[PDB]
Amino acid sequence: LWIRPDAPSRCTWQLGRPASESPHHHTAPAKSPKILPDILKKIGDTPMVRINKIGKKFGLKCELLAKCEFFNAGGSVKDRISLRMIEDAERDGTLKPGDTIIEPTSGNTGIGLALAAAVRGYRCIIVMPEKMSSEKVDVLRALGAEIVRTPTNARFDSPESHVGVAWRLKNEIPNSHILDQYRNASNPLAHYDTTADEILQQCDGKLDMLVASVGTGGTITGIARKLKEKCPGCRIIGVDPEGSILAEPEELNQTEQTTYEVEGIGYDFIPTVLDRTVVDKWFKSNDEEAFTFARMLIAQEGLLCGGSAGSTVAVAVKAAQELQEGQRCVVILPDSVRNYMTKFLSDRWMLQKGFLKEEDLTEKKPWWWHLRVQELGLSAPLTVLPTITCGHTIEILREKGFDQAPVVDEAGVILGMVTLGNMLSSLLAGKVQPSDQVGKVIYKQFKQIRLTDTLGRLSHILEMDHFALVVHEQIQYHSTGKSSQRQMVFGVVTAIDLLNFVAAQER
Amino acid sequence: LWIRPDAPSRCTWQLGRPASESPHHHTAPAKSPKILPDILKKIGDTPMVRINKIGKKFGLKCELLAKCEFFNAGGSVKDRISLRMIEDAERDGTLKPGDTIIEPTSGNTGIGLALAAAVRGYRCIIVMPEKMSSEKVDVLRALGAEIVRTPTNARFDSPESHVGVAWRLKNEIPNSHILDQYRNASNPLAHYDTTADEILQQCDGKLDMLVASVGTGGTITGIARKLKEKCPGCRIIGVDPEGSILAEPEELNQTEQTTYEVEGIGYDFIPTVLDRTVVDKWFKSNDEEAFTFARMLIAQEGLLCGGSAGSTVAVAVKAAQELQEGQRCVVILPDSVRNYMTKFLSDRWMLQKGFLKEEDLTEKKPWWWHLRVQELGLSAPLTVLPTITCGHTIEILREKGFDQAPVVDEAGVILGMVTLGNMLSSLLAGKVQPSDQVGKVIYKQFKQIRLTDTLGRLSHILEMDHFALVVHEQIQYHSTGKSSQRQMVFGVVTAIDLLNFVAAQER
Amino acid sequence: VQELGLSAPLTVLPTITCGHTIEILREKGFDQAPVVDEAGVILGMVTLGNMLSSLLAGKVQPSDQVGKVIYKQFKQIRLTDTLGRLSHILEMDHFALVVHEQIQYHSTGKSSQRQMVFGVVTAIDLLNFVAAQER
Ligand code: HEM
Ligand code: HEM
Repeated sequence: LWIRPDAPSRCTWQLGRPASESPHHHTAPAKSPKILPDILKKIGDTPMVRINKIGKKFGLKCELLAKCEFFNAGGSVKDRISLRMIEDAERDGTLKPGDTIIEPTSGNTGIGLALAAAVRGYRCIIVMPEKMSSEKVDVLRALGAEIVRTPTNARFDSPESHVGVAWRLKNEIPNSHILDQYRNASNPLAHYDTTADEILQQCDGKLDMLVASVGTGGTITGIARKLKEKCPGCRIIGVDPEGSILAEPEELNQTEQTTYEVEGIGYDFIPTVLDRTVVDKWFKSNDEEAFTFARMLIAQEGLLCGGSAGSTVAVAVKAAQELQEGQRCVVILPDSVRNYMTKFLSDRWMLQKGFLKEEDLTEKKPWWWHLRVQELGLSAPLTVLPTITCGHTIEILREKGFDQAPVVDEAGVILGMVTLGNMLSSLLAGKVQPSDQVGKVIYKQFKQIRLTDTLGRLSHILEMDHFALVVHEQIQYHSTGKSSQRQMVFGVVTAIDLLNFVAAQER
Repeated sequence: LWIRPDAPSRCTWQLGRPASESPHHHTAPAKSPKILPDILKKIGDTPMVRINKIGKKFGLKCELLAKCEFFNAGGSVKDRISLRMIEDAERDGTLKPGDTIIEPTSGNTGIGLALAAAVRGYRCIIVMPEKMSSEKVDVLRALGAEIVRTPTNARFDSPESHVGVAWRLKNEIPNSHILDQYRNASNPLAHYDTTADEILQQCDGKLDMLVASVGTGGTITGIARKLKEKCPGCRIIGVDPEGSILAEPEELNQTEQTTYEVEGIGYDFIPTVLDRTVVDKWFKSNDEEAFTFARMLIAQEGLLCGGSAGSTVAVAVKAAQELQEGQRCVVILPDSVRNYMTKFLSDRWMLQKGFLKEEDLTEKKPWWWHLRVQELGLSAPLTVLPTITCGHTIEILREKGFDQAPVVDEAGVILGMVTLGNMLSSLLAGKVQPSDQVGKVIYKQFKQIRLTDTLGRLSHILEMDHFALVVHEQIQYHSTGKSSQRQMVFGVVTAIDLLNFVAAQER
Repeated sequence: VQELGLSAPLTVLPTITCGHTIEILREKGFDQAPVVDEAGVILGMVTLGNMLSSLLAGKVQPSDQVGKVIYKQFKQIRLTDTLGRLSHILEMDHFALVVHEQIQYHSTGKSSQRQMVFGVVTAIDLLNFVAAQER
């Protein structure tokens, strides 16, 4: 009954066969009109950007180009196959309006299918593994699609693998269809018809090597078939995270870990679509290099690309050592950074997973990084109760030369801070009467810091708040059964003060 | 010393003067090369996408078009002005390579300038209000630009306002510059040269209205001036959140709530560049309608646009009531959803801020939404210790006629679950010998639910973790001084079971 | 019976003193909790009002173990059971305990069994639920 995604390929295609033999309905690239009826037409025509600093930093003689595929409507390279599959299913008459579309996907195809369904009125149900980032979950909830999850490490053929769950859902809900991104020939055909033509028509029909990451296999197979038909000189390479078994020869695969952090690439089975015969070499990519290269891309070229692009460029910097001056290398950057905001893009998560060690984070920072906050000339002699009137603060502050003072209640609980200039400006604008209490103008937000913490911690705090209050806390005991506690402000500090201290010490 | 951003516009332009009199250097649009030398060339030529459902939902007779400006390199409509400002500063010789740029901005221009500096090699410092989302902070930190925050409720001319802290930092650090997105003539000129010529050329100049939220004021000034010079018949409509003083006549600004949730529009001072003589009408727009319309856009059209897009469509659905069939309207959607992933896109945050009300949420849900999970046929007759061997489980589950069983240690702490078919697949794959323990193949993650919760809570849980275990707690006491607690897995519920129950009840 | 408002958040050992139950039930808002041994065997029920009445009568002392006041006998029911079966059970005994049964295997040769209590129900609760549904 159930048809597996691991079935051997049944296509009769082989290199050199004339295009007339195709039983598939090829579509020539469509000319996007001046105004396009639906957002779905903004798929394709993506730009190719030459990398400038990664090439030199790692001894690349050749010109290195990146096919930025993450500027599509849904922000992924999985927006071509979704649209193409929907188009083919509608043209073949299988899909009627109002039907239910179930798709087992690693998120990226899910967003594309949900977008297409929302535009065209279909109901969409998405099944994706557990490890997918929560940003995809949020975007799918917003797009109105219904989500179902499956365990991280369930084997592909198990009753509760994402493919299996999708199958049983399709066999349970009435009038539903699984487009089956793994087996549907429209998947590789989408790239073979649109992506390959654009790649060859931008670089103008010549290129030495192509580097690509392999998930469902359409990305690489669809491009490679057209390239070998039209430009055989290209060396097709594939990337695959350490843990998945796509790569050949089997020796490359020998490792035990099965769960890897990079999302969207690598599988525990060989997809039906993937045509490994048109792949001339393979490399295995770990996670540390993938995330480091993603961060390096973001920070040195402005390409807001995800981790899979990091793996792609990390493999490219190795494979492309073979090339020489005048040669051209291409990388496919699948998806946008949007889906990884809480992941590697965040330093906290990187340290938590250990992909970046503390020495790597600290060794490059300026000289003053390890100085304690104690080294600053912090001082705040006076504090004002929140009930004091505006004019009282104006006179009391300008009489003593100060222009800002912490606000603390009699109990010692800090409420915020007040700046003389702000009160003066408000009075000039009439937003507060001189008799009005400071509670109306006090800044109610700030961050609390301690003496022992380094200036690096202070700088990482000031990126979130303006006023950092150096404070202290004292526990006051009575009998070991009756106790009390109190705290107090030392002196305000801001980016201005820290920068002035750095300038003074360094000069 | 300090030049205020509210200084009156010294420009001599008035509607009708020939452009040849302009003292500014105009740059005509041109076709970028087939491969972009660097990412920044992928700015402009963004698509105009027709709006289908939102227009009819409120009975708008006219055809409604949108200018999706969130496909720029930085994902915003503030990558045009950043590039233009950098280009003009370089052309006039003010900025030398290696100089430091400091810019007070509402994030979006911050991201654009940080990207430009990262690509072209400048040290960049961004000053932004404290209230802006941490998504922009993360994207900036990844790009390497330093960040400084300011209190949200500080008056524009106070010492610690962003436009003030920027000035103080500029006076402090040597060889530093402020491009001043507020005063600089490049800001409006960018849109006047690129955006307007794109708009009036895409739709062939036959448009009747335009809507564009107002921040710095360039967005509307630069487009309205060119539209009136080319096609004065088109009305120009601004927008502004309640609590800002940009709208005229003054009576529209009469409201008392200062802070507002929408990010990046509306200011407590009139920007020098904001040419209010070319704004034919004004509206206000609170936060509730802004976010509601943003969510409606995402769900019903697929335009992954941010809050300001909602604040603009909420006004366009009012103003466009005056048009009739045949006429055309244009809206300007500033930024992408990428900046608000944890904000309005999150239902929890919307409910917390009160923009969503439980009635509007539940009234859309199906009938079974409010039923208790207690109504399901949940059950869990057996369980196993983690030490049991794989073969023992394989035989015992088939003996008892089940397929999955909770795994709980003797102390009652639940470890996870395990399923028959997954063990069979593991045995076939050799990952476990029959003598091996189930600790290898257990699904080590799940979410805990209680009998009282409604099926809506269960459906929200199932979007994150596959297995929802219906646990129960009994606290066992001995003398009111010694206490003990334990829990057990009454039943296991998954999306499949929920759908089965729904179908059975419905049929 | 799975559709009733059954519940039983906490329970006590029979060895707990009468005063301890007296204080705990009012402390946490309950009036009757199951009495269960350390191994999980259900002995019976105890009620706050009955403890108070017996203390007033002088038949027990606050230091006395609740084992004296427990309602040592009852009948047992399961979720699948219909309300009709619950009514038939209540015709013979006051307390009907909704309980659970589980088997915790170790090697498919070695096995152990344990049980716990869902909640309590009486004619009062049954009639209250009937009225609440009828209205
Ligand atoms: C150019 C001449 C081609 C011929 C003669 C050919 C032949 C066929 C035929 C007859 C089938 C149907 C098999 C079935 O229904 O069981 C098929 C399916 C398929 N074709 Fe082609 N094809 C051609 C081009 C292509 C191209 C260009 C691609 C991709 C770039 C492609 C990928 C596929 C895939 C993935 C399937 C589905 C295999 C499966 O479902 O197991 N084919 N092909
Ligand atoms: C006939 C065409 C124009 C003329 C004669 C003209 C004239 C001028 C002059 C003389 C200045 C310098 C003012 C000063 O230094 O104080 C100026 C600045 C400026 N112009 Fe124009 N301009 C023209 C077109 C435009 C256009 C097309 C735009 C925008 C789309 C524009 C917006 C501005 C702005 C924002 C400033 C800066 C004002 C300030 O910073 O205070 N002008 N213009």
